[PDB]
This record gives sequence, structure tokens and C-alpha cells, in this order.
Amino acid sequence: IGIPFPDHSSDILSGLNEQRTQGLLCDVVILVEGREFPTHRSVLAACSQYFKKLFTSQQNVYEIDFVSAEALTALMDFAYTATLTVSTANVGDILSAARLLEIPAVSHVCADLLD
Amino acid sequence: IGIPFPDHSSDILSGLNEQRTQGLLCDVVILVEGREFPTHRSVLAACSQYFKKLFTSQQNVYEIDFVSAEALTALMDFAYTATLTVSTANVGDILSAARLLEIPAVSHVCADLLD
Ligand SMILES: [Pr+3]
Ligand SMILES: [Pr+3]
Ligand SMILES: [Pr+3]
Ligand SMILES: [Pr+3]
Ligand SMILES: [Pr+3]
Ligand SMILES: [Pr+3]
Repeated sequence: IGIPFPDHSSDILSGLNEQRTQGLLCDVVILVEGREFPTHRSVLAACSQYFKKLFTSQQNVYEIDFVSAEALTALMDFAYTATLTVSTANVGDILSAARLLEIPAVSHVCADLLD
Repeated sequence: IGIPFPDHSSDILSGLNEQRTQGLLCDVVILVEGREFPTHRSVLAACSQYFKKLFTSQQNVYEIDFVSAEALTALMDFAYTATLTVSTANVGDILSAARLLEIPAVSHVCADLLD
């Protein structure tokens, strides 16, 4: 009968972030403005519908031309840590990018912060 | 400045569990007592030191002969949901398996439940 581990999902995420930090067990590179982001297909697909569609339908490197390197870094950081670092002036920029990547947790929140 | 998402890691884990359930974006198969478990290398490595060592050092299928299919199913379920389903009689069995896979969250708890 289910022993609950309330810290487990965050411990998992931390471990995946360690992998990302260390360039370990990353199976895809996102390329944005000439900048490369080694990540996990699976983690991206679990929080972005753009990426789920992309990976469940090039081969190791995928270019994104419709978000800034700066927004993608903030959103990839969010994906892997559960914290979105944003300044008051940039909320609308992150909203625009999260809608295009279809990361609804971030889109809903940022839209609420703008009215 | 970090907007915190307290539900995000569990939403990520849920998404990875969906992938596992649906056989999507799984990059390894664990083989135990003739039974195959499509999973993610990255998720296994984030919670088991046995698996982190295994994957950061065959190629798509990895046999485990030192835990039961029944214990591995319970521990893989835990890995992907943050709940360990166990009966009162099986705590010691799961403890034995978690120590061999080096899943310290489960080992510490099960040892405490046995004294
Ligand atoms: Pr960790
Ligand atoms: Pr307003
Ligand atoms: Pr206004
Ligand atoms: Pr989900
Ligand atoms: Pr006692
Ligand atoms: Pr006793």
C-alpha cells in the first residue's frame, strides 16, 4: 500500500538537472541563435507540447528559430528546476515564448501576471 | 527572480510516467525474469546509483538477475510515481532489492520500518 515520497519528484528533477549540467545522458541538442543546449527528449516532451509533437513524430540536433536563446535558457532552466527566473520587464517576453513551445504552466501564470 | 512552481516536478514525473505507460521515448529495456521493462536511462540514473553507474560507464537491453521481476516492478513504479506500493510482509524484500540497486530513499525508509 503506497508509501508516499513527497520529496521524490524534486529529487528526480534534481538528478536530471545534474545530468544536464554535466552533459550526461542527454540525447538531444537544442540549437538556438548559434547556441547549443544538450538536454533530454523525454524531459522536454513532459513539459512542452511543441517538443512532445517534435519528438514523437533533425535527428540529434533540432534548431528553434522562433524563440530567443535568452528565453529558451530561462524556460529550459524552469523545465529542469521548477523555478522560472524572470524580471518584471521580461514577463511578456517569456509569455510569448511559452505559448509557442506550449508550456501551459508558464503561459497561464505569465498571462495572469500581465492581466 | 524565481517564480516557484511547486507542482512542476510532479507534473514532469507524471509526463515521464505517461511516456513509460505508452512506450514512448523510452531508450532502454530492463530485462528481469524474462520480463521486459521499457524505461528511460535518465530517470533510472536519477534515482538508482546502480543504474547511474551502469549507464555512464548490453546496449539497448540490460538484464538484471539479482532482483525479482516483482520487486523491480514495484521499484520502477516508485521511480516514476513517488509512491512505493508494498505490503507489510514484503517490506524486507523491497529493502533487499533497493540496497542492491542503491535507491537510498527507499532503503532508508524500509530499514526504518523494520527496525
Ligand atoms: Pr540530486
Ligand atoms: Pr490589471
Ligand atoms: Pr493594465
Ligand atoms: Pr501529465
Ligand atoms: Pr523495533
Ligand atoms: Pr523487532
